[PDB]
This record gives sequence, C-alpha cells and structure tokens, in this order.
Amino acid sequence: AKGLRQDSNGKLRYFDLTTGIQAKGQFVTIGQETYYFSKDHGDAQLLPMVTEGHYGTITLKQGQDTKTAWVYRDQNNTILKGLQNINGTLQFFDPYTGEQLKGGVAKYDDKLFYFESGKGNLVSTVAGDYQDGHYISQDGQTRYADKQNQLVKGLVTVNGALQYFDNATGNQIKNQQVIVDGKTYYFDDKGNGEYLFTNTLDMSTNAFSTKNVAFNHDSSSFDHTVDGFLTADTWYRPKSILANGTTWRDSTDKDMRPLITVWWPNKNVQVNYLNFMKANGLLTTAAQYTLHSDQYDLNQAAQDVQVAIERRIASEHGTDWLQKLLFESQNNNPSFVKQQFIWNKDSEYHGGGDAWFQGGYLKYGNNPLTPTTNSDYRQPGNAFDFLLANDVDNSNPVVQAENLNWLHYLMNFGTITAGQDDANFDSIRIDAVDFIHNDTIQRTYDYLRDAYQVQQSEAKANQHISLVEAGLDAGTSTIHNDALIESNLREAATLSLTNEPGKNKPLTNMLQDVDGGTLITDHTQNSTENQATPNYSIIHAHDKGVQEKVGAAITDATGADWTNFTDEQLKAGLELFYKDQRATNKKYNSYNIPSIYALMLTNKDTVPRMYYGDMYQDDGQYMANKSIYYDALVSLMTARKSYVSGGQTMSVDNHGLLKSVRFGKDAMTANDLGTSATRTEGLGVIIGNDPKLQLNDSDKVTLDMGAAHKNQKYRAVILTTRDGLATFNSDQAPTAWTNDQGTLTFSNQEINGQDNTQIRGVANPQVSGYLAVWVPVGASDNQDARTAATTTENHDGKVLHSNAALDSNLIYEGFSNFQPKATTHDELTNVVIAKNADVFNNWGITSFEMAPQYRSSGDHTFLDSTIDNGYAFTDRYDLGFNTPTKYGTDGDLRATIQALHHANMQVMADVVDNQVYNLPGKEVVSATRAGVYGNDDATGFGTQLYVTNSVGGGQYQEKYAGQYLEALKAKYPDLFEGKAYDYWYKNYANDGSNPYYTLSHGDRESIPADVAIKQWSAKYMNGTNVLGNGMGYVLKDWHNGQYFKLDGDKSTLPQ
Ligand SMILES: [Ca+2]
Repeated sequence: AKGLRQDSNGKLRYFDLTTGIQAKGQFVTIGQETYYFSKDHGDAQLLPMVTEGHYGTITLKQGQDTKTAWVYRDQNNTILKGLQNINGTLQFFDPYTGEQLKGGVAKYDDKLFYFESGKGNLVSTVAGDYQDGHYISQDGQTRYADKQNQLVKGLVTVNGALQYFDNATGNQIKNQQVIVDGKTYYFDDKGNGEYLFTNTLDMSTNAFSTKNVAFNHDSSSFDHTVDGFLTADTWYRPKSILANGTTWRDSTDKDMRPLITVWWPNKNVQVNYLNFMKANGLLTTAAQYTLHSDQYDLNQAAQDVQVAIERRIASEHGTDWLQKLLFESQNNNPSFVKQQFIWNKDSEYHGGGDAWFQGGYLKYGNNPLTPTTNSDYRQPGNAFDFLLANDVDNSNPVVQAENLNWLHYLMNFGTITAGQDDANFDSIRIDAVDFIHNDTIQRTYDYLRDAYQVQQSEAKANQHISLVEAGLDAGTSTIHNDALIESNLREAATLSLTNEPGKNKPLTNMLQDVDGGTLITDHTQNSTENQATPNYSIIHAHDKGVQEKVGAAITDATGADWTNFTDEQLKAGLELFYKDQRATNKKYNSYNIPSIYALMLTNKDTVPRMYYGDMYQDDGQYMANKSIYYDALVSLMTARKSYVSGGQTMSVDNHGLLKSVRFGKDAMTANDLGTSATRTEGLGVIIGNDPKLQLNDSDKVTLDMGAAHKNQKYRAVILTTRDGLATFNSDQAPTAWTNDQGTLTFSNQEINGQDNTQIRGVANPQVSGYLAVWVPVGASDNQDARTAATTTENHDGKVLHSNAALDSNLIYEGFSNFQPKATTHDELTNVVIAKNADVFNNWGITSFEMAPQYRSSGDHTFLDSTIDNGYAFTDRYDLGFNTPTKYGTDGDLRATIQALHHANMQVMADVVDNQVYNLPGKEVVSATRAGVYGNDDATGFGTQLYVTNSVGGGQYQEKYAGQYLEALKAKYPDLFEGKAYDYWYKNYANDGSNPYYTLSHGDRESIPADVAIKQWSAKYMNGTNVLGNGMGYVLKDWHNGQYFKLDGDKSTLPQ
C-alpha cells in the first residue's frame, strides 16, 4: 500500500509512495488539492484553495493596547478565520480577532504547528509551547526547565519565541544552523529561532535521472563557474539529451542545460520552480505543488518539465529563450533565481547598528577548498576595519609594498608621467586613517621621513605638511606628530554656534580645545609655544556637515535618497539649499559661519583649513558663484596674513560674548611689550550667539589688547550690520581708540557716532548674534605677521610642532562633492585652479588640498561614485589619462600642480588606501557577516563561500603598480625591513567617564620588492560590501553542507 487510496472501510487516507509510511497528523498535497490527516487514525480533511482575496489591515484592542492587526479577507470583505490555504501555502488566522499569525504557533488537532517569521506560511511541527517554566544555568550552559521541574529537549517555543535545545543534554543551541525533520533553522547569539528552507528528501537515481547525470568531471562540461565551484547560474552537459522529449540521444560537446532544471538546493526552490513553470505555460497541469507535496510527485513533475522544455528547444533550435526565462528579468519583476530566498539579499540579513554603509560587510576567511583566496593575515590593527566597497588588506606585506609604490608614484607624478619635476605632489592626506592598519601608516610616515627628511628640521617639516581624517584617536599619527589631526573646534562650534536661536549652548566651550577629556590647546592664556598638539581646525568639509545636510534639501521636493539620484534632482535640491542658505531663518543650513571662520583664523596653535563650498556655491560651476559668506571670509583671511601673530587670550564675559585677542609677533602675554613690529599687529575678535541680546546703557564690553597697544587707533575688519556684515580690507573703515591701559571699550551706543560699531543682538543671514573684528590702524601695504620656519636641527624626534611657523600655514580644501560636471574645457576644476593660482596666494594659503584626482568608478553604488568626487575608484593609478576625470585630465593636473608651485604653495595628494570600487572579475571566498569594527555578526547567513567581485584593476595599475619597488629598496632599504614602534591607543572607560590614551607597541613585518599587485584579487582584500548574491549562491549539498567542486576528483551535484 503506497499513495492516496481508500481502504476496505469508508473515507480515504494517505501513504508515502517512497517509504510506505501512513500519513497521520501531517499535511500532504495530492495532485490538485491539499489535505490534513488526523492524529486519531488518519481519516483526512480537505483545505480548499483561496484564489482572489484582498489582504489588508484592521484595528483591534484586546485589553491593554489598541493594536493594528493584519487580516486576509476574501473578495467580499468576509475576513477569513482559522487555518486557510492561500496560493498553495498554509497561513493561519485567529478565529476570534481575525489577525494573521506569523512567527508563532497554534493548536490544531491537539498538535502544535509553526509558521515562518516572514510570510507566515506553515513549515513544521513544533514540539512544545511554553509560557510556564523558567531558564536555568548549568555547567556554563543555558537550558530550560518545565513547570514540572523536568527539562525540555529539542525544538520548542519559549515565551512566544522559537528556540532549540540539545536532544541529549538540553543545552540551548546558539549562533548555529540546525536541522529538525529536514528543515534548516537559524538560532541567533541570544538563542531565538528563524526558519530558512525545507530540505528535500533526495531519492535513488531512477531510469530517467540516470541520463541527466553529468557527462564528466572535466571543466569543459560546465560553465558559469567561478574558481571551479557551481553557482546557481551554471549550465552543465548531460550524458544524454531527450530530443523533443522522446528520443534519448548521446549528448554532444555543444549541448548544455541548466543545472537548476535537474537539481535544487532545497525544497523551497523546487516547489517554486514547478509553480513558476505552471505560470509560464511550460507545465500545463491542474496539479498544485506546495511545501507539503510528495517528493516523488515533485521529482516526476520535474521530469515532465524537461519533456516540455526539450520540445521548445527542438522548436527554436537553441536555448536562448530559456536563459531569458530563468535568469533574466520578466515583466518588471525579479528573475526566478533572485525570487529565491537563498539567492538574494534577504538571506544575507543586511543592516544593523554596526553596518554603517551599503547594508553591512562580508569579512573574508580561509577554507581548504579555496587555496587561491586564502590569507594568513587579514588583521585590522585599528579601531575600525570595513567602511565601503572592497576593503583592502593593508596588514599584508605585498599590499604594504604596493601602498609605498603608489605613494611614490603620486609623490613623483610629474617626474614619472611627463618628466616635469615641478609637477609633483608634496604632502598627503590619509583617507580613513582609523580604518586601515597601523603598519602601513607607520611605514607611510617613514617614507616621508626618508624621502623629504621632515623629522630633521621644521623648515623641511613645514614644506610637506600632511594630515589625517581623525582626532587624537589616530595613535600612529599623534605619537611622533608626523601629521596634523582634526581639532575639536568643529564639534565645539556645532553646539554653541551652528544651531538656530534658542538651541545654542554658551560659548565657554570655545575657550579650550579638548577632544573628549584630553586637551589639544587652551586659548585662555596661550603664551608658550611648542606645547599643543599639531592640528587643523574646520567647520565644514566635503563630507563633514554637508552631505548630511545638503541631502536634506535634495530629498524634499525630489525624494531621491542621498546616495543615488539624477543630475536634475541634484540641481533642483541645491537650488532650495542655497536659497535657504542666504536667508535669515535657516532650515538646512548652519548659522554664524563667519563667526566660526573668525575663530579658526584667529586662534593660536592650529592650521585652519578653508572649505571651498563655504566661499563658492555648487549651483554653478567651480569658482563660478560666490557664496553669501565670501566677502566676510576673504577679509578674515587677509586679516590673518598681515596681523594675526603672537600670544592669545580668550574669555567669556558676564554678558555672554567671546573675547579672543592676539598680541602680535613676539608678544606672548598681555604684559609683554615686544618688538616694533608688534605695534601694528595682533587683532581682537568679539563673538556672540544671542541675537536677542540688548545691553543696557550702564553695561560696557571690553577687549584688553595688551600692554604693547596703549593709546593706539584701531580700525574694523568685520562689523555686524542689520543686513549682514560690513567687511573692510584696509584702514578705510570706522575706527576706535584704546585707553591708557590698552583696552577697546565698546557699548550699546555707537563709537563717536559711527553706525554699526555698537554692540547688540542681530538676526541676519551672515550672523545670528554678534561678530566684530578689530585690528590696529597703520598697517604697511606689504606687512606680514607670519613667522618663517627655522632651518634649525630637531633632535626630539617629533616632525610637526605647534609654533608661530606652523600657525602661519593655511590649508585649502579646494573641492566639493556636489559640483556639477563641466560643460567645456574651461569650466573644469583643475584648469580654473591653474588660472586662479595667484588668487589663493593673495589670501595667504600655503597648503592646497586637492580632491583625490582618481577616475571614479561611476557605478552609483555610493554617493562618492554617484557624483564622482574621486574617492570611488577602480584603477587607483588613473588620474585622468585619455578621458578626463571630473576635475581634469593628466595634462590639466600637471598644469595645475605647477601653477600652485609657481604661486608658492604646496600641493596635497589625497591618499585612499582603505577600499577599491567596482572590480569586474569574480572569485570564490569564505565570507561572514561583519560590522565596521571588523567583528563577526550573529546572522543566519553564517559562514558561506561567496562569489565576490574582487579581481580587477585597470590599464594604468598594470603599467605602474609595483614597478618602483626595486628602485625604492635600493635607495631606502629601511622601509622594507621589519621595525618596532610605539603608538597611542584610545581606551573607552566603561563607567561612563572620559576616555584615556595608553602607549601601545607595534612590530611591522618586512615587505617584499619582487611581488607586484598588477591587479587586485580576493587574497589582497579583507572583505566586501554585501553584494546580495545570496547565502546559497555557491551551490552545496545542504543536507550535509558539502560544497561542489570541479577537480579530477570533483564533488559533482548532478549525482
Ligand atoms: Ca581596512
């Protein structure tokens, strides 16, 4: 007795065709209908299918809260209750409320069944259902005891959640896949369950399936196969073909058929493959195929699909139609492959607190089957690891030799490409310094010590001033002060200034420059030098406090998310953006920008960097549209070049107004007389964040300008007015005197009837509080307040020091993310810069930080590759050859670089060692889900072999990569040897107190010269962003987890 038949007595039962077992207490799908058979003696029960039905939501308050419940309801508003059969799946609804049950259990024929978290289809029999009982901890394990003191074993629901416990011991399984009655479930690090896919039974190779076996294990018989692994998109060559669904004939070498028509990874896929064919008229049948259908029926069904297929192949004398059917998209829907859970992003489990960008990451690992993509290293060696794209493994010796080789290329770009020596870069900027290994950072600085001797003297250090994207947390950097780091000014400004009226904290935070507890510099009484940490102050940058905020206007009146959009949508955004920026009340923009630039450009012990986007607007081309802040900013820069020097003394009086002041070259405190040049130097700033401020007639605000400035005339540089700020670049401006002491006394009245000299609250586009800058009258036409860096020898092993000489420098971040693409050669950014070389030198810019000049991948994966700023690149050696980059060609870059050298500036090469975008070539590697911190994530993806987009490069990487290494090892052999070093390490205190730094120790290995990364591959990467291929993309026998591989002694699936 096997199949559906009725016995001697009344009614009908069911028997497994395969085994012979009677179905009782189970679900089976026999031909058309789906049934349930009873616990009693298996007498059956019909579950009619529901075609046509609304599917919606209602409100129900049971007792506590009004919940909004989901319901099915048929066409006719009758809300369907109890167990129902819907599209050949079984979902369950509460018969009282009508609510859909998904991720839970239900009593049905004194038997508890479970429904998946997702769609809420019936997948398996659950063992026990517990609200009574409690947890226990025994032997360092976790377990669960019933109400009656005894243990629970196996798969049960504990307090509404699904969980599982070892059948022998009762140990709760955690962070592991496990099979229960052929169903694979995943249980998280906490222990809570989730269904994945029902596994097939896998039966004996019969008459028919004999001839669908693979012709041989050679490579020729298979295709679409990365590194010898079978993917879902693999076509194979059978031993024989069923010509026209009739004549079995030996297969020829030109014959191929798709693996997914004969083999499947789980029963889910197989059931969906059949019902898919039913839809597209390759299997005309009144039969219905569910997760409860007999394997025999499903496999027989799979053979009838081939019969019908082979007809259509015979007809069309080819198989391009099928390729199109299974693998390409149909009727604006995902393809058949992608529809499947095991072959899409849904089984990758994207997102999570730790997954900052592109929905998380995939940390590569090692595996016997994949000896090409295996790596001994892949250690992060820094606070963070993964950020974007394909994270490059910088712990690797060959990658460290390649990072030097690229450095040397950039540092000698002119000399290499065009034989032009004045066309080279001088300084660098390490992009994402906390995201790359310290070894290559250490080794990077060593190159700059070896090639330019920056440690020797501050004259040589200052000519090649480099900097990073980090605070004190970049330990390798701060240890010997090899580069500048970002001050806390930006943050400090963000609380006490950049917010709207009423949401601004007091300006006492701006007195000191502290990076979470540790002090960077204290402006209160800054009289000494060579003390503070070499740093750079900013308020905006290409990415910091802009992309966030610009995006804001883009999405409103446009809706496109900030990572991908059309040029039109961008242009429409920026319109509203700049249209808000010029207003008094600013939704998307920041307040008091000039006041903030005033601080940056007057504060001691910092090298401020100007942001292009604050002076010019991106609605127009490069240096095309001036911003509202332009005049204000140009004046302050001009003030700095001529006046700002000497010591600093900043305070906040009782009225709430910052009073920064500088005393001039030589003079370090308010009592110091100083040299004759001091008299016409040093300015005084007054700032305020109360636009509703109104001092009364008795109130007096003062600026003690110092003992050098007794009885001297002082003229305004910047003055707050009703409409904005009255700028002044010359002694032609309102003036005011100091008393016998040396003190500019102001008040709510005008100074000698000079309008706009009085102190008061004001609300206007360029300032929401008060801003006034004052310098001494009688400056020379060619005065300079800047101190020239000594050729003086340094023995203390520091590179950069904070002194007059360094504070004389002024960096310029000369690009934006949201520039439009030029329409002509003249409108391109690197030509414009070359034209306007003197315009920067006049403002007193010393360092000019260009945009990474690398060809963008233009894959619209992330913002950086949407708007093509140059951080998103494949060939990192291509700086605009042949076809231009956003900024220019390689000819235009060399023209720019020389234009800056001729205008006495240094040029910064922005170095991105972290990641690389869009590498077309494919490889198989073991990947596991991870977060920025290079940490394993507890996901149902687990650890799988994944086809990653890791092989690639470009024409110019082939050419240049690795080539200058043997050169370099000759000249500077110390770069290539091993080396011990020290670096700081930020510790976060658990008790909610301030962090603290501790000296850590490091040892970089030696590196090779001979080995060259001509192109990238898996083995030189730490990992890759989630690609969305799927958990089961590299195919494997999910019963036992054996991967398929093509060797002489292959592990073939068609078997
Ligand atoms: Ca990294």
